[PDB]
Amino acid sequence: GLFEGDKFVGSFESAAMGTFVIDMRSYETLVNSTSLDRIKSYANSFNKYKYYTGSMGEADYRMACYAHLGKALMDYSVSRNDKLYTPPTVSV
Amino acid sequence: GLFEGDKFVGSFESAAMGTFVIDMRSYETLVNSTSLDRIKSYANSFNKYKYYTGSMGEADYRMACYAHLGKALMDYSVSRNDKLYTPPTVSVNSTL
Repeated sequence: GLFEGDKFVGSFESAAMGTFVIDMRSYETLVNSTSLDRIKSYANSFNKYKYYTGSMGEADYRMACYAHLGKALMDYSVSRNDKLYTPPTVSV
Repeated sequence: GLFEGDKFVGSFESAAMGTFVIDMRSYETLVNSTSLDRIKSYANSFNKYKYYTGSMGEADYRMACYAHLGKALMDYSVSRNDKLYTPPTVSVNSTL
């Protein structure tokens, strides 16, 4: 689960695939358990996955998600706007 | 990654996600390590996984892969035409 009671508790990995609001408290939680360096890296691969088109091998589904959560967190850090996170659409 | 040297060596699972040519040698390999019964089953879930309801979790994709490789193998068994296998095509889109 992403929550335990009323506060966000997910890892970056679970989170990346779930639905939750990025606010100062969830952000605080993630950054402090991942932290900022991995997140930045994940964020980097965002263009690589913003419109990822083609076959995924293993592996890639996960990275897509990690990449999107990554960017979302980086955007939040820049402009402190609470915003809802949901995983990207992966369709055939 | 599906290859000792020059010959195919992948499991059904790795293979299902990778790129390789289905020919009599890779077919022989897979059938003899999976075998024909699981493959047939996987093959059966194919139509489901052709016109899927968009996304389609992690999960779902893995299966679509197994299903996809499954059918390819069954087709090859029927008509022995060497054919390239690649995992199924996807689109990834954001969601605000």
